[PDB]
Amino acid sequence: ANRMILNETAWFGRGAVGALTDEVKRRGYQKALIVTDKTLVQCGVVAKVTDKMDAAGLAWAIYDGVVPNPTITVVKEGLGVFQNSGADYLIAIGGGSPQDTCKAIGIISNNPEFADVRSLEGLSPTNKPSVPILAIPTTAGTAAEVTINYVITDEEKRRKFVCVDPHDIPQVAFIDADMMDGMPPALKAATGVDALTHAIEGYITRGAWALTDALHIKAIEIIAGALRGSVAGDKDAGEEMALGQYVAGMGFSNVGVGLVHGMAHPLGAFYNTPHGVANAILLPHVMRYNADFTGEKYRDIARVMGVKVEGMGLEEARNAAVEAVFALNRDVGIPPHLRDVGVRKEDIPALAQAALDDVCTGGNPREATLEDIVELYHTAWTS
Amino acid sequence: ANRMILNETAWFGRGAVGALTDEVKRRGYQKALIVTDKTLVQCGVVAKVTDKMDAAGLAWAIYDGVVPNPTITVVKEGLGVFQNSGADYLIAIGGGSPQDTCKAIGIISNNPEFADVRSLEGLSPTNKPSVPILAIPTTAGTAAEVTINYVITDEEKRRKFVCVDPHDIPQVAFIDADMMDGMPPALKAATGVDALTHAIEGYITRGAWALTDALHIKAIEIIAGALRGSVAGDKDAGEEMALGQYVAGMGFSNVGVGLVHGMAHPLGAFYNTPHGVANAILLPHVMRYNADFTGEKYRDIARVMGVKVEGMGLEEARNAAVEAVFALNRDVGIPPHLRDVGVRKEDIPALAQAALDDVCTGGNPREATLEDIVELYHTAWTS
Ligand SMILES: NC(=O)C1=CN([C@@H]2O[C@H](COP(=O)(O)OP(=O)(O)OC[C@H]3O[C@@H](n4cnc5c(N)ncnc54)[C@H](O)[C@@H]3O)[C@@H](O)[C@H]2O)C=CC1
Ligand SMILES: NC(=O)C1=CN([C@@H]2O[C@H](COP(=O)(O)OP(=O)(O)OC[C@H]3O[C@@H](n4cnc5c(N)ncnc54)[C@H](O)[C@@H]3O)[C@@H](O)[C@H]2O)C=CC1
Ligand SMILES: [Fe+3]
Ligand SMILES: [Fe+3]
Repeated sequence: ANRMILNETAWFGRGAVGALTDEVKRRGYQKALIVTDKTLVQCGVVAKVTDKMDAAGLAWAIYDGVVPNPTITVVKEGLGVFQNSGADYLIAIGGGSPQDTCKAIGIISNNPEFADVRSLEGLSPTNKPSVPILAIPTTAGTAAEVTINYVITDEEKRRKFVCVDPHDIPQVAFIDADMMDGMPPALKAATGVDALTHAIEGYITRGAWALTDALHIKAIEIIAGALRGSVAGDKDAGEEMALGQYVAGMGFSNVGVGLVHGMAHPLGAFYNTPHGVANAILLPHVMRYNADFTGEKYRDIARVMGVKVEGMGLEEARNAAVEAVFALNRDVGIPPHLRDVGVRKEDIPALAQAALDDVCTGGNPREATLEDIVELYHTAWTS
Repeated sequence: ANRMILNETAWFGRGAVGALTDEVKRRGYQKALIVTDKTLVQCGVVAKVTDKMDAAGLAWAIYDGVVPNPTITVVKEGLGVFQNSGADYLIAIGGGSPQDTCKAIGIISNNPEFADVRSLEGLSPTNKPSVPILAIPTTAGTAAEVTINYVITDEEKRRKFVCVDPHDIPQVAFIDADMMDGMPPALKAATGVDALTHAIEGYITRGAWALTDALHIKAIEIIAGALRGSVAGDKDAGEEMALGQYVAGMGFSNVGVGLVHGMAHPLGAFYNTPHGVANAILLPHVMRYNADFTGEKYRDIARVMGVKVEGMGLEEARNAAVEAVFALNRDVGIPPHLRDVGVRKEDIPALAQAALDDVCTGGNPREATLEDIVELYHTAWTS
């Protein structure tokens, strides 16, 4: 039997954050800790929420120390602020980095045996639910608002570790493209192909079943249809991307992903490479490696990505699916090689071993050897 | 902005009730009240749950007084049992009738100013969440396990009233076809076409949007694909039906239905007509009425029900959707006319006023008049 964890409540559309003050009053919460980053404060995205809270007379404090690929140190800093704030709930404003930091703070506040942070890795044996979290994404992006995962960087051990825990699921998600419009086009592109990686890896993962298949192929269709338009600055395409990224999460949270995520995590740990850019570069290479273990699923992918599949045999449709991803990466200006974003040739053996050991790698439909991964890194390295 | 309420936790597949004892221990609950009907106790369906609970040492009491189209009296009697039981949670075992009774008991128990039951009608102004509900459907299905609605019969006033409350959402749904195999074929047929009615009405409802459209069209594809096989007693078809009826609820709970539900409720109240039979008989007649107000949606319906729409103009595709529902109804042995199920011609004026005043009617893509509804009851009445 298959489990699904989802948000009990989610609001979708431009103006969705408009529902937040009423959700807070109905729940009877007294004071928020807002978990975010300095950029979101600096650009006025956090004010879009706090101005509404002030108008409704709701108490809040703020922690804005979150950095990309958030570290054990960032979690402990935000824990200290939460525990000294007297807040009874959390509001996560931002991408994967603040949302994952917020999940770690909420879990530890109600489960103090785990306050060292690294002991949360894997299926966290938590006794108690998280401090309640209201989750507000600002990237079109990670679906952290709907997943049971969070990823923290262990700086001492040079590794990203995955914490999987139904106790961390947000009580409410607010998916509001008004919070996302300020993303630079390069960030829309990187978070957009991250969402596409989620959708494609989830579609072909080993745990895949009828319900996740239906969410994944819809997510692929929405994202492939909208990403070029959203990068270009189309307001409607931005609204489509906000939904697409979420629908992908509803699936992959519950069944898993594969080798793209497994290979992208070590790049994050070694070089602080943005998650989206690493995923985007690796995706078409990993799809080519997986092609023969995906049944007819690349023909569905090719179709929803606008390839004419009427005539094509399955082998041509598989190759056309991979070429559709190459062409999308080109079109939204993702760098084509790992060397371009600060990877070292010398590191690939260590990267390959960290990828083989990464939990995400287990979901890959083709059994990955150390030797295959080494070769996959070399292929994405350069011409 | 559009809201979605869903189950936070759901288990799917034959054996899913296997997960119940672990879920209870992790939540720390001390004592269940099981809400069910005498048929489900007698047939050994409730024993599929209680034998696992007895083996794990989990305490339970039972209220088995639920009747089809549950009444104010069934709610008040169940409430009395829950209060005297010392139970701290509810397990709903059955179709829409016990699941709707269980929602009512759980709400009133934590919001005792509603113990009259009548005052719950509409958007219930409840301050507290329901007593925690674990929901186990035995039909395929009303999707009551994942909706925020419950329907009670007021005997004194000869009317079914709809209670809509996010506070009533079950904490866990267990969707296990092993709990549904014992349905007689005629019960599989009627609850199956009720699920189809949910999916088709939800697909074309005024409030419809991108996410509910994706859920509803997948539900129609699954249900139209499986129902004949399930009624005929195919094991896999039964498992597909369990999933399809649920996916239908994920959508229609959040956006609404239409005139089929509006015209079915008064038949329930006047004659105690089974909900699924009334919907099955009315569905194709209301689809024919609505056809011009559904854009290209009947082409999608016709395609996923196995009609070859490639050549067809829109008028042939719309007719093809209607005829495919008439054909499914005949194939699974649903009676074609309301006269066959105990409706009286004399009552049609009173039924039509009840239907026009029903909350579900407001969702219909075509604005219904009293005269249009009278004409629709006559058309479904006889040859
Ligand atoms: N929880 C899960 O299941 C998953 C976790 N992740 C994690 O999420 C992280 C990546 O998160 P992302 O959302 O890609 O980025 P991020 O949260 O790391 O932010 C990247 C940068 O964009 C800025 N930014 C974000 N929204 C902005 C906006 N609206 N306008 C202007 N600037 C904005 C941020 O301040 C930051 O400098 C990684 O640590 C990754 O491992 C990724 C996917 C799955
Ligand atoms: N809450 C909601 O969103 C919705 C509410 N409803 C309500 O649900 C009710 C209809 O519920 P249904 O599930 O159609 O029927 P039901 O729960 O009224 O059951 C009909 C009969 O079938 C029997 N039965 C149930 N499961 C069985 C099994 N596995 N084996 C043998 N017999 C079995 C029951 O004992 C009963 O005698 C109506 O009151 C309707 O208004 C219907 C749809 C949506
Ligand atoms: Fe990712
Ligand atoms: Fe119904």
